[PDB]
Parts: sequence; structure tokens; C-alpha cells
Amino acid sequence: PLRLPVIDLSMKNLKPGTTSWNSVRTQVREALEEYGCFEAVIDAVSPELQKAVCNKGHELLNLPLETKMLNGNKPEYDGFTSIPNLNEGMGVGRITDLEKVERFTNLMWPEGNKDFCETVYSYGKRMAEVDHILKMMVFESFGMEKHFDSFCESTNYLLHFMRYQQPGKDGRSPALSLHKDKSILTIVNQNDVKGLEFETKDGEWILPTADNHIVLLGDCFMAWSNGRLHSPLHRVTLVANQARLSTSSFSFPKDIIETPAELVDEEHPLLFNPFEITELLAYCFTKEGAKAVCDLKQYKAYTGALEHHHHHH
Ligand SMILES: COc1cc(C[C@@H]2C(=O)OC[C@H]2Cc2ccc3c(c2)OCO3)cc(OC)c1OC
Ligand SMILES: [Fe+3]
Repeated sequence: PLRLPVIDLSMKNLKPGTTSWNSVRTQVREALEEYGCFEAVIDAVSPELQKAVCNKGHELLNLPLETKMLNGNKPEYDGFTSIPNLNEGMGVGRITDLEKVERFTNLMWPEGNKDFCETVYSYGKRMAEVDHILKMMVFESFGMEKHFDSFCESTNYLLHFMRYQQPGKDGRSPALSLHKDKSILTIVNQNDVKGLEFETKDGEWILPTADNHIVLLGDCFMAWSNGRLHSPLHRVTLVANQARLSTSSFSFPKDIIETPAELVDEEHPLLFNPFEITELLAYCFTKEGAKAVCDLKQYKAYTGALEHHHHHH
């Protein structure tokens, strides 16, 4: 039975310059190159905070439709969506900006909801720190430390909840459509109900248990790496008659993704011209842009150049 790599991201391993930092960095790079994702042991968020954030996700999604629609009409980022009798979700945009989180909380609860605001802000800050460390290891593995600070300037962080109602049957119940994330990195907590399912480069499907967190690569990091890393296709398939709520943390660039020239060579011609993230995400949620959801090569930034394995030699 296939399984994603399992990487120990406990804070005791994340001290830069140490032996454990180097061994984790090697495993992160290998996993994101081959699988594009891995199971992660993450202790930056206590179990108590993880369940509290889960409760806040339910509290938010329990709100009336018209209240949740106040968060805007951008489902590609934080806007509310739902499919009848199937799923629903929305996001808290810019979760690391306390002023925006306060504003969001008072928009949903005009009387105030201090417990909601403090909980989701504390969680978004802690997961952003894990995201920052993972990006730092990836940059080190490519020898691009000199570009790291500029790449992380004004990083946009998103906290997103998706809830899936009880499928009413055992066995496999498709619950979320196949896609690639357009993030830099995505960190997922399945809140003890599995369903997130990945395809491998070889066409095999891997459905992890809910034991650990899941870290996966988005198309922004893939494009930055000039295709040297893999952004994996993934979907949600319920495999039990029980409801599910996912807690996901996305990182996005300030605006523009550009492949460093150092990652372009003869065997790795430039795959993607620069592109802006908000434009790409909006396109993917249109009828005409559906083809880019599962393949960034369908987006206008694609150059038509051959992938590395197709280099003629
Ligand atoms: C790019 O193509 C897609 C990307 C996402 C993930 C989004 C992303 O990449 O950035 C933040 C995420 C926001 C989001 C998360 C879960 C969602 C959702 C939107 O809509 C309903 O479920 C979900 C898709 O559809 C399931 C999709 O295909 C249309
Ligand atoms: Fe996803």
C-alpha cells in the first residue's frame, strides 16, 4: 500500500544550522520533488488550539448564507461557496493581519466574537511560521538563499475551511473536484476524518489517514522552481458515512511569481513567464479558465518549452 513520505516537523527539529534541520530539509526537498506533498508531524499548534480552530470553522460555516456572502464574491480566495447536499466553505483572508481578522470577525458578528478572532489569528500566525521555515529549506536546497527574503516580502496568508456533509453511505463518495492548488504551500489538517487524495506522477492514488497534517506544493512554488518541484493533483473522496471539516493554510506571493534565471538551463528551459496570482486564481474559477485548474501549462504564462524529461539528447 502506497503512502506519502512522513516527515517530522516538530519544532525541536527546526533549529537552523543543526543536524536535524539539514536532514529534514533533505527530506522535504525529496518529497516535494517526487510526490509534491507529504504527511507532516507539526507541533507548532497545540492539540487544544487545533480543535478550537475546528470549532471556529463550524461556527463560521453555521452562519446564514447572506452573512457569509458579506465576505465577497471571490470564491477563488476567501468567498463562500457551496454545492447542494455536498460541501460548503469559505476563508478568512489575510489571516496574519490582525486588523483584517478583527474586521472580518466584526463583519460576521457585529456584536463581536473575541474568541473567534483570537483563535484563528493565533493559528494562522503559527502555521505561517511553519510555512516560512519550509520555504526557507526549499530555497536552501536549490542554493537560492540570496533570493529568499525578497520572495517572502508581504506574503499573503489564507485560512480556509471546507465542510462536507455526511455522504449517507459507506464506500467511496466523491466530495471535492480534482485540482492543483495555486498557493506556494498548503498545510492541511483533516480534523480526524480522511478524504484528501493525491495522484502520483505514475497515476497511482494515495489517500492518507488523518494521523498527521498534510503539506502540499502549489503551482506558485512549482513555477518558481521551473518545474523542478511537483505540484500534485488532489481531490477529496469520503470513505466513511461521516461529515468532514478541513482546516487549510495557504501562502500566496505578494503579487508576481517569476522563475529565477539560475533554475533555467539547457536541460530545463523556462516553462513559465511571470504571472500575477490574483489574475490566475480568478481565471481558474471561470468557465473558460477551467482548463488551468489542473494544469498551469494551460495558462497564458506557459512558454511552450519542453519539460526536463523531454530534453532531446
Ligand atoms: C485553482 O483551482 C482550484 C483551486 C482550489 C483551491 C484554492 C486555491 O488554489 O487557493 C485557495 C483555495 C480556495 C478554495 C479552497 C477550497 C475550495 C474552493 C476554493 O472552492 C470550493 O472548494 C479549489 C478548487 O476547487 C475545489 C479549484 O478548482 C476550481
Ligand atoms: Fe486543494
